[PDB]
Amino acid sequence: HYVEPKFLNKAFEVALKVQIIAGFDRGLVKWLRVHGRTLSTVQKKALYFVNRRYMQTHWANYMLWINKKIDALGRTPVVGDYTRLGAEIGRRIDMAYFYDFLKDKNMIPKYLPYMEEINRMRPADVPVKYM
Repeated sequence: HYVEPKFLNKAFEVALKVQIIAGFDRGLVKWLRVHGRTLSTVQKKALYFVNRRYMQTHWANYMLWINKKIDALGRTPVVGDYTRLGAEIGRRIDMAYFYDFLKDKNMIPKYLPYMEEINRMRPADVPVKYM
């Protein structure tokens, strides 16, 4: 039986998703220490979902950047290279600027069943589609 190759080794994909969501969530905890008392429980959960959805809709873009960086290492890539690239994305995107917008423009998403399903997943299992 033939094996379909993955477009990115699963250990590498996991290293990336874990670091990007941990970085996005860290910035959200810092913002919620200021604003958490003015938001309901389901609004707070919807903002953790926004983090996961932001990674999913920008995944093809991040892969363009990641591959440019990996194709340039001049040695074979190890999972630590993806852990370091993923931590860089997770740190650099200043998501608090987007949380301020959603709160101030009253656009936090209404919390829906699908959002809770995404939120309950391990960062490692959040589904991404390739480009």
